[PDB]
Amino acid sequence: GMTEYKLVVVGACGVGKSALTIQLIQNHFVDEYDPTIEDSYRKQVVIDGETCLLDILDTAGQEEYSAMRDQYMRTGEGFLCVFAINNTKSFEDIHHYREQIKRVKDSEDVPMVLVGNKCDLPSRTVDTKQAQDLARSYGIPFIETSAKTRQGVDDAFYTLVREIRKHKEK
Ligand SMILES: CC(=O)NCCOP(=O)(O)OP(=O)(O)OC[C@H]1O[C@@H](n2cnc3c(=O)[nH]c(N)nc32)[C@H](O)[C@@H]1O
Ligand SMILES: [Mg+2]
Repeated sequence: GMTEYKLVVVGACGVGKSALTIQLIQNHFVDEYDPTIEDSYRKQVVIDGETCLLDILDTAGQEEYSAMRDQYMRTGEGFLCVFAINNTKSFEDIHHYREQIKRVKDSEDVPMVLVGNKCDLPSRTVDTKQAQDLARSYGIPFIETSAKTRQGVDDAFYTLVREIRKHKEK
């Protein structure tokens, strides 16, 4: 089978986790996606000449059982840590997702990319420099995206795969 990358999109409710994923897979922007739905999507793509499969979990926070959260974190190879540039709280929540994933996987080296979504909106509470400082402290890539205009969407997901590849080669 071709190589599969198991990706997990995390972040506060409403940041655009679903919108980003759907834009990547289905190439359209969704105005309204039920905030309570958590499904996974698969798509064959070509990244740097490699034909591969992206298996993407679009999370929705709480689970029936917390064991289910622990399961997807352990199974996940890479994580998109998404906040919205007009939601300071979502940016502050990133600390908690970072910590929780490393905790579950019991690892200090977990492939992650920081994603500042909704960058199409003029309304902004989180400056690019603030997110850059955070990503610097984590030693991960930071990318601003818009699920609406598709700006940066492929870059976020593909960078995360490249991060996973760097991790694996060790
Ligand atoms: C609790 C939990 O975590 N459950 C998942 C539900 O939350 P999530 O999936 O993170 O959020 P969900 O993709 O639905 O999106 C929220 C709103 O923002 C709009 N939106 C998304 N991306 C963009 C965007 O890039 N720009 C703009 N302008 N608006 C956007 C979008 O339509 C929608 O109304
Ligand atoms: Mg959603």
